[PDB]
Amino acid sequence: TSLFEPAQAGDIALANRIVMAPLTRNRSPGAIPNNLNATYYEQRATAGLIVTEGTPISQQGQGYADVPGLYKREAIEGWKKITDGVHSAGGKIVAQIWHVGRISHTSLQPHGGQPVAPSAITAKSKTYIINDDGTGAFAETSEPRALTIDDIGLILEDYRSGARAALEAGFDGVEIHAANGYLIEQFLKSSTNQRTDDYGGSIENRARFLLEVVDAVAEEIGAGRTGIRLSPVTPANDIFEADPQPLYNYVVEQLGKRNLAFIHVVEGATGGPRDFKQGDKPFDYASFKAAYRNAGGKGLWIANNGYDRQSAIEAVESGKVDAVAFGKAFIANPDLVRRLKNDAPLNAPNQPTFYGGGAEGYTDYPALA
Ligand SMILES: Cc1cc2nc3c(=O)[nH]c(=O)nc-3n(C[C@H](O)[C@H](O)[C@H](O)COP(=O)(O)O)c2cc1C
Ligand SMILES: C=C(C(=O)O)c1ccccc1
Repeated sequence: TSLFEPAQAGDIALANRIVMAPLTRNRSPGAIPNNLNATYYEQRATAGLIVTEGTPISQQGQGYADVPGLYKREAIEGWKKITDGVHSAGGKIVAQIWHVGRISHTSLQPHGGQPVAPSAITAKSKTYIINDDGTGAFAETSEPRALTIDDIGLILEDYRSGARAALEAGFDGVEIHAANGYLIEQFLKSSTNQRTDDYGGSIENRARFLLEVVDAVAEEIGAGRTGIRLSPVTPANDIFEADPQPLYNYVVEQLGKRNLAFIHVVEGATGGPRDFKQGDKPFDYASFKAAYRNAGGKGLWIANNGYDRQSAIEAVESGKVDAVAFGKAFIANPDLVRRLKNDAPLNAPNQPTFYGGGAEGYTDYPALA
């Protein structure tokens, strides 16, 4: 199998195995995608699959300013322009449907409320907010409140409506954001979950919310249009788990039963070392993948974090992964697919323009002649 040949992720046909990883860029004021956002995604539509920037299912699920959501009619319309443009260029795109949990600020929440989380443990994290006068500012994340059972039910309904909104906006499917210390991970990992009900304690209880989200989304749009992103060891957003292997092997054993389109795995610390660990034992990614396959899992296995041309080619041809998602390289190389096919040089990403601002460092990276 070649990185450059087509693949199938559930119901979604991919023209190649080069995936655009989800990338928050904070360029959608009012939580509504705009015409500049459409240019940005259309420039990258030769990707076998685009995963959008995280897109919240609700205002409660927002944690950063100027992030596009799926909870306004105007936002659905803005996304429809994007998916139509990507499709006209021959591409495929899934929405990364998001709930940040405790990684938020009161100024972003409905009613000025506390962010919600499995347990009321404040993150040592920072976010991007807008003041009353319209000025932007960095802020420490706010003190969260612990979710009630009824609150959890309401969030599940928000995942249902968000998945439905994604289909209405023309997406080929969704990627459930269950990575990088956000709400689902807060339930999964030990440092954030001190609950004493059916959603805390045991591995089965800590995985319960994740699997309820998956089953809610899959029932709404079809398991063949549902994928999920996982990040077993990442330290993102102040989260810690000492024993990820039994936890995550259990999670994917259960996901292997659900006929999902794809599993997207961050290998290591997100944006940092691939060999990162938090606990005493290194994580075994082969054992993790085998737990999924041995349970019947047939989703496309998409790997991320620190790949380059040679390692991506080797990982697919060896059968370790089915596809490779690139993040920073897609920021800087709209025609990454052609550059990799031809072994052409890549543009370097400009970190200062990753977040916020306008076209500079967003739509003005050049393609090849
Ligand atoms: C600017 C930026 C924004 C990101 N936004 C998201 C996001 O919205 N969702 C997500 O799951 N990961 C997000 N990530 C992580 C990337 O998807 C990816 O895992 C990371 O960049 C490592 O891959 P790479 O080595 O190919 O860059 C972001 C990373 C960067 C650099
Ligand atoms: C959605 C993100 C993630 O998953 O880490 C994110 C958010 C803000 C900046 C970078 C990344």
